[PDB]
Amino acid sequence: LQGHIIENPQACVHHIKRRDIVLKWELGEGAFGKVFLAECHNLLPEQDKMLVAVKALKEESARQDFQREAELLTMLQHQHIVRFFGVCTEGRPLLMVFEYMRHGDLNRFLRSHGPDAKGEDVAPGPLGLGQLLAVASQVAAGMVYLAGLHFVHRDLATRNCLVGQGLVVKIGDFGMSRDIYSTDYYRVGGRTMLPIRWMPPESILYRKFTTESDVWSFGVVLWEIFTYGKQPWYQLSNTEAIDCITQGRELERPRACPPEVYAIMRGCWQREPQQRHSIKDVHARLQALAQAPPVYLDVL
Ligand SMILES: O=C(Cn1c(-c2cccs2)cc2ccccc21)NCc1ccccn1
Repeated sequence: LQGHIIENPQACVHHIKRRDIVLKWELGEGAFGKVFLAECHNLLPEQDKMLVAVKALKEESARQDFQREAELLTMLQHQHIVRFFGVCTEGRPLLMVFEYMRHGDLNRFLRSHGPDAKGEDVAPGPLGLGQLLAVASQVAAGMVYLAGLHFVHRDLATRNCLVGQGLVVKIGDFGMSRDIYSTDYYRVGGRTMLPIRWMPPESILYRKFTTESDVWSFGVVLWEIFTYGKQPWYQLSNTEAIDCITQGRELERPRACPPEVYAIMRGCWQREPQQRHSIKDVHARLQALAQAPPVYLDVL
């Protein structure tokens, strides 16, 4: 499905004993399975006992797909990709073990730290310019890594990023986005749900997905960040958003967004995929601004 790692045409899979996993409570549930918070014993040398997110898959094709999923997730090792620890194949259900990200999905985190909201890692009130850039740079670093391994995401959006302790941001999700954020998808035939608001015209019109369609989605992610998690084209219905995107309309500059950052967004939104800036360049630009001294960021 769109955004699933198995859509990539790209064993060393680590196994965990069922006894080493102790389920605490459910974190969520979707069409593909349930996600629990659990304690995992003897996983990391110093740890002894550590918190993890455990995806219990619903279930053949399912067992075959599971193995291909774990192989692909095992290939990923980067500071800005949600860590995959391994599987549990003893008994049912089959389990996938991941690191636990304390602050939840990036969309929820932006909204809870934005002007429309009701203090350990973040100051009171809306996130500052420097925090917004740090968040953007980290998502970009994750996208640089995936592009380097020739992976295509297809569902890049803040809902599909997680936030951990110390404001660490990583790309990853436990396959519940269509269930938690159903309004972020356009349902085509009772089953297929498309994240049209994050998609470029070649993906909507021609159903083509590449590193360049992901860079367009990154531009939309940049916009979500600088709007504090607001839905792109929120004022438009699903058909009206398809019309705007195909007609070549671009999202307005967010109020918290400096001109320099908006130029980075527009670079991701070139009609011709070939003309879009590389993620490597997008990352270098955002990282530079993120680590800029307060004197420089204050005038931006
Ligand atoms: O596989 C993913 C997302 N995903 C990840 C990760 C998921 C966790 C940690 S990293 C890496 C990756 C690399 C290329 C493309 C997608 C990728 N999500 C699960 C899903 C999506 C849709 C429907 C059902 N299940």
